Amino acid sequence: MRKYNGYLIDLDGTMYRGTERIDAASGFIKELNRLHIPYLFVTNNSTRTPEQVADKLVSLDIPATPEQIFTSSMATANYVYDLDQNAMIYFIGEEGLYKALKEKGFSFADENADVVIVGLDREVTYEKLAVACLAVRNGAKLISTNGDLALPTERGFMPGNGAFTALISYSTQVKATFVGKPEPIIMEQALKVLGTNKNETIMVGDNYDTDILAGIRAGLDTLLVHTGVTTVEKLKEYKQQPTYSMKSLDDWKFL
Repeated sequence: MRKYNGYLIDLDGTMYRGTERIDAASGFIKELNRLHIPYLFVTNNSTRTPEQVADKLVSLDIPATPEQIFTSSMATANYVYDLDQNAMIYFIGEEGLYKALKEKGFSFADENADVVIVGLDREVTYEKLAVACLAVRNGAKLISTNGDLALPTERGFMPGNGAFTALISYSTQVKATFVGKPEPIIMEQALKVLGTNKNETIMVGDNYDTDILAGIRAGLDTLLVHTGVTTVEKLKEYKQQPTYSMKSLDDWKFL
């Protein structure tokens, strides 16, 4: 009789920034667990494995298993697989995306690949990018895991996944299909894994532009936390608003 019987919890934005927010997330997730409400965590992150992420969450007293961690690289693999499980894949990426593809049993190829998947690779090279371009010009579909142009690090803002996709897209004059937030594809793929119905599922996050917009676009109800007077006002000016806006996870009632 709950309106919401499945929860997609965002891992990104500033959801877990500082001790108060961590404790709020711990209390919230533990309550979901107590009520036996299924949930999945969703992230664009491509530098950590499901196992690493779950291990970190548990260390923060936020209950999670590796199977509850769902990334944009997993969504990408899964989406492609359902469309053609016999496609030969060329990818640019790291262990996370490689693992997601491995799990789907793909065959891999270079210049005659059927699908080119672009993810972040912090050891990318001219030749790796060139093979992507040649495969696209040989008719490969062009898919990008995420769209981020820059990535904040210790050193500053480094080149992001989306910047590499722009290079390939410009060179080849082919537009990419993007999977990760703020696109809806990641959220449809997450719904598949979570198993609940779209109209009985809610996405919870605290960033609108990148994160909650994905849920909105995917046709899910959304809870945006960590809002204030000014941000609520601002979103009322946009085409789409979150379903609910609150100060804290502590304020959510399990409707």
